[PDB]
Amino acid sequence: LNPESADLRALAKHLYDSYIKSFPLTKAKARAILTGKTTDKSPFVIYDMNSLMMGEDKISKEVAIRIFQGCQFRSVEAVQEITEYAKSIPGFVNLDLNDQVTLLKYGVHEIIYTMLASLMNKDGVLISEGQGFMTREFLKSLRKPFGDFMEPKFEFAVKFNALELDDSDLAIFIAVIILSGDRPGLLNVKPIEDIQDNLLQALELQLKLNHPESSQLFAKLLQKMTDLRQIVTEHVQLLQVIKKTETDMSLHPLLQEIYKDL
Ligand SMILES: CC(C)(c1cc(Br)c(O)c(Br)c1)c1cc(Br)c(OS(=O)(=O)O)c(Br)c1
Repeated sequence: LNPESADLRALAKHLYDSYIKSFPLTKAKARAILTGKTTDKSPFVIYDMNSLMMGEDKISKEVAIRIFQGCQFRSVEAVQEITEYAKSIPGFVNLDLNDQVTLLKYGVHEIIYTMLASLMNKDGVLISEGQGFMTREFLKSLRKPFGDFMEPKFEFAVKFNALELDDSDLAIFIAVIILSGDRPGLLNVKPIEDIQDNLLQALELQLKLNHPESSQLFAKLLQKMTDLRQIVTEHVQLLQVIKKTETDMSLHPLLQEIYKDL
């Protein structure tokens, strides 16, 4: 209702727009699939080995390793999407190239897991663009090293999902994440911090208007960044372990570039 906020709202609408355009599977779609809505169709459920083998009919000499390779390839694609989304954050392409690379390097994983929560409930996670649903227990039942990779994400998702954020909230939130001045090796932090200040102002107003009855959701939302960091650290530690165990296992280069010095 005033010039300043009017501009923030425009920023919010801009980001939501690019968000829809960049990410095929939104939380709205995911939620309609997971809760039995007639706007979307129900997923084939993978809860053990037979259903796994059956799912390939409906949707590396070891299922645990090919499930892992599946997630890594889906991550590579995710990076591509986030990158596409980042270019649309006003000011981002105008930054030093080196810093754009740096912002993406430390930003993608925190964003992947933020958005992964949209495809999860306490029982499992959507796969193959919402055509599949792989249960938590089946993932946990995977052999030593791989049985542990998905659990920390489920823990995060259940608490994050309690915030009850929709896509328009998330659009701004993942932009705040990308534009973090504290990232290691940033040449010029000042222009980055000015953009973030703007996003944070937009997120704050968005949360007020969207969740008026929700006290300190802004503060609560920002505190989730601690859990995100911890997820990423554990993940790369787990990967360090995999590389010694499976020397025949290959990590995508784009992913390996992102992992080193993390
Ligand atoms: C949710 C899951 C299992 C998934 C989702 C869709 Br959709 C699929 O099509 C498939 Br196959 C698998 C997944 C797991 C991880 Br671990 C991951 O990134 S990672 O954590 O950086 O490796 C990402 Br991205 C996605």
